Amino acid sequence: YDIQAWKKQCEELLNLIFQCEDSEPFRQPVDLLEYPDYRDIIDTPMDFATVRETLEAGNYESPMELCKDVRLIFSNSKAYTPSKRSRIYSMSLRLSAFFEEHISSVLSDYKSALRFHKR
Ligand SMILES: c1ccc(Cn2ccnc2)cc1
Repeated sequence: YDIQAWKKQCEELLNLIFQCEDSEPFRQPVDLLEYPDYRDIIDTPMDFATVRETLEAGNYESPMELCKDVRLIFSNSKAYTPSKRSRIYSMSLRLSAFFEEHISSVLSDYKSALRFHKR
């Protein structure tokens, strides 16, 4: 029933993601010199360094808001890929499965703690 516990749980999960080789393409914003038409296709760029800085600034109120930005990293990968078989897209699908496996208990514990506070 700790309403604040999600923040350190999300810091530790970001640490595991940065250590994962599959996160390499997603650790910084997409480079617009490497991909000159990027912003014609992607309206809201997102990356793991931006999510980590947003958390450390105190600019997420819940783990649901963090989860929405991490899912945007993966939906941007799917929208930019030329093929469902591409290397960077295949890295995003494995990292998405790993993220979803670990975030479900963070979300459940937070929502349970808020229900207990309002009982
Ligand atoms: C597939 C999916 C996405 C991209 C763009 N991009 C490059 C690095 N991280 C994302 C390239 C190919």
